[PDB]
Amino acid sequence: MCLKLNLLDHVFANPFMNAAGVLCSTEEDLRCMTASSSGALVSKSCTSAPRDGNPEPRYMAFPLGSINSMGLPNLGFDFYLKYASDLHDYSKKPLFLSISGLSVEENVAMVRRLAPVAQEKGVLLELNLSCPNVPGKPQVAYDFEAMRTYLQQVSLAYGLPFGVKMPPYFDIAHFDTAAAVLNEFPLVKFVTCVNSVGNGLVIDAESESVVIKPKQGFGGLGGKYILPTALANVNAFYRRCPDKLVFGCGGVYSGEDAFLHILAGASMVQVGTALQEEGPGIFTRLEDELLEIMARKGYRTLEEFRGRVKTIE
Amino acid sequence: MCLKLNLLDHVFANPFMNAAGVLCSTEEDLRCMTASSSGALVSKSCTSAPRDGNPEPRYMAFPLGSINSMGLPNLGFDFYLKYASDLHDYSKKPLFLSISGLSVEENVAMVRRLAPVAQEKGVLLELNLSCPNVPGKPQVAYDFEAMRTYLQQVSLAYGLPFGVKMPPYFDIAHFDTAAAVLNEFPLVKFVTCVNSVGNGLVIDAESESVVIKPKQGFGGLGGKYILPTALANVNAFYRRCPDKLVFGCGGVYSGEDAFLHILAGASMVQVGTALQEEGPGIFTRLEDELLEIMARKGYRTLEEFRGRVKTIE
Ligand SMILES: Cc1cc2nc3c(=O)[nH]c(=O)nc-3n(C[C@H](O)[C@H](O)[C@H](O)COP(=O)(O)O)c2cc1C
Ligand SMILES: Cc1cc2nc3c(=O)[nH]c(=O)nc-3n(C[C@H](O)[C@H](O)[C@H](O)COP(=O)(O)O)c2cc1C
Ligand SMILES: O=C(O)c1[nH]c(=O)[nH]c(=O)c1CCc1cccc(Cl)c1
Ligand SMILES: O=C(O)c1[nH]c(=O)[nH]c(=O)c1CCc1cccc(Cl)c1
Repeated sequence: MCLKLNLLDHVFANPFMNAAGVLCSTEEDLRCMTASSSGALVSKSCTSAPRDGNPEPRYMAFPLGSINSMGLPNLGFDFYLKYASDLHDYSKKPLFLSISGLSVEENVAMVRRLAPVAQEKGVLLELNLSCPNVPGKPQVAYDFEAMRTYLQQVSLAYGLPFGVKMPPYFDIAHFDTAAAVLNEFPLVKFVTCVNSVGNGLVIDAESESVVIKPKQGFGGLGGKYILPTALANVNAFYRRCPDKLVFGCGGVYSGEDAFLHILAGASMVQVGTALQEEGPGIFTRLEDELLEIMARKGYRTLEEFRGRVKTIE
Repeated sequence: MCLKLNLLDHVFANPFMNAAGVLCSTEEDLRCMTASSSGALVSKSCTSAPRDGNPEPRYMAFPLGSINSMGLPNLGFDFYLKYASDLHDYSKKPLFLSISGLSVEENVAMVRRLAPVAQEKGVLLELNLSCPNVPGKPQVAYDFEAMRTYLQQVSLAYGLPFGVKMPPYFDIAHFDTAAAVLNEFPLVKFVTCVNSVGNGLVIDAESESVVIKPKQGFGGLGGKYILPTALANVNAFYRRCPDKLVFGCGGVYSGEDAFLHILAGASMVQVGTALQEEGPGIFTRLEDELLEIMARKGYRTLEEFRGRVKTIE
């Protein structure tokens, strides 16, 4: 019994990977994720130029999850591209590269350069549709016309199958509109649901203070807080995008959590907060625990139950 | 050292009250809330006509919170207006009446008839804007033009101070726009943040099934899941609406949780899920717990620390 699967013309030993931004910023990080038992890895969302990010403290974790306002610190696109083209050992597992330019033109410039490497080496693109706040306009994935422009421009520039990292939605009309946008683009072959739940606020009762420095303490939430939100977004897009894969992210700490994401529709399962907190050991645990639940249920494959969450009649 | 507040021309023994929908649908429920140690109570959001609501199961609770798609079951406006006009004992505590018409005209019809009772008896209106409008459009408060129309029409029809119940927002642009809309309406004297986090999905691993019947298992989340989201919305509206009160709702299980809401800016503090699960005894516990945190810190009144959350550097 093994968890190997095939997606996007690649073979995966198991459905687990890191979530973008966690354990994936530096060469050291990417080597550590490669050496882990994860089925794949994704690089830190990048910009054309390197970024320092926001002042520290910018990430904190707690028993129920995490809050962050990192500010997109990254080593820049040239580094990640080099890692993809020269350094990654593809014999060990697939690599996804996350891009998050601050305008459409920046995304286009990056993807034009990634394309040949994607062709030659098989690196996969995850386009992050979330960015630092600009006063006066919403995040791109929350502005449907902007989203359509980004996907039109990236599709043209890139020309090859890619995926999109989505923020959570909370309204059924929004799910319908967003999915319809995504389904206009045949090159969008996977959708990753979800990014952090935006602009939460954690306060420490003893100090009477917020816990992160940027944005007056406001930052995205991950971990246990967000599992039902994540499951709902996975399932909503799984139902609406039958010609795409859905990758689940949010609130995975256990094989059971992964099992729920898969039941909701997830093909790959990404781990953020829990990986940040436990380290890359977590992947062997998650695999063991998912296999144990499959065995207790009599499931031999992921396909037997992916998307098969039951509704009440 | 005391929990007393004086706001909206009423006196409150303490800041605690039920959240709309919990322990407030029937005369029995309102009598129970009145007999409790809470500082106030709110009646179940109503429509002009009585509603049975959605099929059961439609609420479920778990260690980290709750999910619901109740479908607005209620006894109809005339019953809650009779309770306000004829049955409530205002010498025990203040009463809020929540309305949640399914169109602007239904809201207008109710408020026109509420107004004389509000003027004579002092019942306070909470208008629910985290509510459906046209199916396939977002809920009212996620549609800023609709929201503006509702507030214009209700301000004209009612002509007295009222408050609004808001869904959570997740994007700074939304906080900015929503607050700006609210600030167009001088009669909006309080803003209650937040309603449930919309369209989550809880799945039970053993049965491989969603846990509520309506909407294929999708429903609004309350409880421990949503505290940091609640705190963020309280503080965001507190900062942006300096001429209004903010009432906090979401994730209150303890005096400490309430202290965080108040630090964020809350005047009143509403209790949903935890009240549903524990019952009205919770209010003595929350009062004792909040008084003990105040004693330890040397605070004598709520105003000493309301809105006084600290930011970093
Ligand atoms: C420290 C930190 C940095 C992150 N950076 C990014 C990023 O660069 N790109 C991205 O798509 N998401 C990023 N995220 C979001 C995560 O990929 C993931 O969507 C989110 O944390 C929810 O998953 P979780 O509940 O497992 O943490 C970041 C998350 C954290 C905690
Ligand atoms: C069973 C149930 C019914 C509710 N009905 C309403 C309602 O009629 N009107 C409304 O404004 N909010 C309603 N809500 C939302 C709550 O008032 C509250 O905003 C939400 O549950 C978050 O608070 P909590 O974390 O304390 O549960 C309901 C919540 C629950 C759990
Ligand atoms: O680097 C980040 O702060 C980050 N954190 C996340 O949880 N998700 C992300 O996608 C990112 C990068 C993009 C981004 C999104 C929103 C705010 C900021 Cl400061 C940065
Ligand atoms: O009665 C409800 O489902 C409900 N539940 C909540 O958590 N908050 C609410 O504001 C309400 C009432 C509004 C509402 C929400 C969803 C469907 C319908 Cl028909 C009406």
